[PDB]
Amino acid sequence: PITGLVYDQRMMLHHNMWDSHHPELPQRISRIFSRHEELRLLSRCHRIPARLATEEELALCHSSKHISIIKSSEHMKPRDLNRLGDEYNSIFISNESYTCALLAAGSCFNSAQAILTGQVRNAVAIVRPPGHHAEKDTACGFCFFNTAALTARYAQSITRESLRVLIVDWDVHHGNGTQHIFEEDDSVLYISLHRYEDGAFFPNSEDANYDKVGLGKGRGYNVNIPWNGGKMGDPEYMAAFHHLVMPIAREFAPELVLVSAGFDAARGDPLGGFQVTPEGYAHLTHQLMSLAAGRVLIILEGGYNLTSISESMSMCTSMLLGDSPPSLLTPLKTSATVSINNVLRAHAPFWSSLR
Ligand SMILES: O=C(/C=C/C#Cc1cccc(NS(=O)(=O)c2ccccc2)c1)NO
Ligand SMILES: [K+]
Ligand SMILES: [K+]
Ligand SMILES: [Zn+2]
Repeated sequence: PITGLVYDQRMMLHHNMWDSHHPELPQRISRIFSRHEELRLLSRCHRIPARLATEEELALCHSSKHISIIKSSEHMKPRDLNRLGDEYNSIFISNESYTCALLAAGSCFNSAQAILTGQVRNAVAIVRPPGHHAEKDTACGFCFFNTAALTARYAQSITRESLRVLIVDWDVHHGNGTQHIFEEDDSVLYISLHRYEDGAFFPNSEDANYDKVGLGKGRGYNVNIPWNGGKMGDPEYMAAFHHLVMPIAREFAPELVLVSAGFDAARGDPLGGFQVTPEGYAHLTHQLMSLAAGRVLIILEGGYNLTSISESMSMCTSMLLGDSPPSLLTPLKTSATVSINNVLRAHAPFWSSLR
């Protein structure tokens, strides 16, 4: 039918009390929402309500210890908040943090439900804190709970356990948590494009490399597309979709598509250093829309240039609403060609469409 949108101002309450210029800013989501309104995209959408995730829903991917620890931060005074934050890789916590993480997850569940119950065809979730770095047992890189991973499981819980869910993660950073959660799982195809730099780029693990293809029955169902050697843009991203993402995805025949949609590969992003354009993101989205009968949920992850993320995510919602793709390239950077050839060599034994 239509396009769903979920957004809740309360998720702005998560904040960094010791550094109010930390790039994971509250107004990330409010700038995005504002922009959807200015471009008249908001009123074309069906407003999906936000909700808290339950602790039972969190246990779909996370350990009870981790849930309890993060939940306990709710009552901590600043000294202990800071102490708990420092126990993870790149985490700040405020008393509202846990609530905001629950809201982000819950928001996505409701959206996935609207899709799967046929209330909407596709949807956007303007949410924070992000999630794809979060592991089963720990918080990481601004992420408390793995929103995307939880949503895949939630979708499976209201349809069937083996429901084919594709997760495309085009945030500039590798989704270590998402990869790990489904690494042995053939029901969830994880595809991530990320800056790698041989382990120099956050989160600095060889897990992000192209030769990590999955374990056990999940072998082949984890696809890393690692970038090395500086700036990449629309041509590199269109190529990777063309040669890898779409052919593998079609072959997987997903019943639902989740996008971990960080916009930190955007032109202008201070952490990403890439130059994917709003138009670029629109085309990526428009391609994914051809999958799973159009059942596509776009979930905000990273992205720290307020204008860039506002422009890029708006363009994605434009495509979900069915607007025509904007016009678009250039020869690939040589290392991007190597990256793609590497992935192709690594996944050709698992996907006939690559042969
Ligand atoms: O988007 C993401 C996460 C991005 C990140 C990061 C990171 C990790 C370690 C060090 C720094 N240094 S900093 O300048 O970006 C900085 C960061 C935060 C506060 C102050 C300075 C950044 N995942 O999808
Ligand atoms: K990624
Ligand atoms: K997998
Ligand atoms: Zn990121």
